[PDB]
Amino acid sequence: AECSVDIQGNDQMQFNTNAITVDKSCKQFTVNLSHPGNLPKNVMGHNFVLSTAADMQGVVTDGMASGLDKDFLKPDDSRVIAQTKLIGSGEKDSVTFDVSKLKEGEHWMFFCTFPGHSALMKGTLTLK
Ligand SMILES: [Cu+]
Repeated sequence: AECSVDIQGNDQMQFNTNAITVDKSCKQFTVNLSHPGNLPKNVMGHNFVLSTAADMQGVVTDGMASGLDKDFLKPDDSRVIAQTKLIGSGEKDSVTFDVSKLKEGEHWMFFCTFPGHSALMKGTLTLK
């Protein structure tokens, strides 16, 4: 592939990767998220959520208060660069966003906002 990445989150509360790079040549970048586990999304749900390193704690916290039916995401949360839905076993979702949204010199994290998962399910995205 190119200007896309495949990410898996499993039954062990892990992303398969902790670091993503995006080609500064890309206008747009795609994240394809899957869940190769057997647990359902209300006990081991995963989403792919991207923000700067410094907004990460805020988005996680309010994502928790927004609740399962809202994908553990605050609706139209302005800190969120890109988000998928919350998925569980056997499910998938992709998200495409404008690379232009990565300003140069910022630092970005991706993570799951299912309560508790970010302690393990987090990783770095960087502009390549
Ligand atoms: Cu998760």
